[PDB]
Amino acid sequence: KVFGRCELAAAMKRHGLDNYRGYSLGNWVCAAKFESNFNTQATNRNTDGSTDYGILQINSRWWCNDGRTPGSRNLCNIPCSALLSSDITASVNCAKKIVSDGNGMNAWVAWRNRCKGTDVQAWIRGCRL
Ligand SMILES: [Cl-]
Ligand SMILES: [Cl-]
Ligand code: NA
Ligand SMILES: [Rh+]
Repeated sequence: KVFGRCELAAAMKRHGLDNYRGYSLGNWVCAAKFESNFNTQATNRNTDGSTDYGILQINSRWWCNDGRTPGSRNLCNIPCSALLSSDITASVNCAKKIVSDGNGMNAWVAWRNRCKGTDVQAWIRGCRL
């Protein structure tokens, strides 16, 4: 599914990301735009053999099992395929574990490089929430 900006903002708010670990909703919408272009089916193969999956490009080296990332963990205890669903539940619940682990949203390189310290409020302008 390719979400609209306000559509994803509303779903992320429903699934409890607004101010989760102190990150306003706009941080999560900005991260999803630059990670996945709001496409739940986005995948990126890394040169290390891991793959990034879904709306928040969650990586198979640590967080999900894809059966093809040798030596990897599965800390969200999910198949990576669950992170590509139209239903953002699995992505959001894993994203909550990632952002809670110590480096906060810096775990998302696109958030660090493109969203962090910017006017992230802009991403929820015009949305019903
Ligand atoms: Cl893909
Ligand atoms: Cl694996
Ligand atoms: Na893995
Ligand atoms: Rh939902």
